[PDB]
Amino acid sequence: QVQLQESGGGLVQAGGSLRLSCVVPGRTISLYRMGWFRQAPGKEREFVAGINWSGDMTDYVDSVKGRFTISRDNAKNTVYLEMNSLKPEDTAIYYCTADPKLLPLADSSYGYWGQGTQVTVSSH
Repeated sequence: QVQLQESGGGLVQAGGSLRLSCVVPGRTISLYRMGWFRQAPGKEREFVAGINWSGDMTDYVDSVKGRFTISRDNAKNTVYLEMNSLKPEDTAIYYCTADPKLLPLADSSYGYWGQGTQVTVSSH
């Protein structure tokens, strides 16, 4: 019954923007951490951004600092990932994640995983 509904991915030219969205139906107070991980073929899965339940603490992988912003709207049970200045190395499957544990947002101990959304940054 814990569903992470992902949207917002697709194909985008380098320098362009996207907004990923992760909607969790129901009562999400127990999920203190929510975030995004990404994995491209042949590379290891990687933390991208995370946020706490109150929406006032965040963290990011260094390669996206200054380009991505994660935010949380509990009134709509949604976490958003605004992705600006996209680069080809941002190409990957992006996964919404959630976890109850009161650990650092970047600690890769997340127990709930979305099915993933493809993001492709073209340089043609």
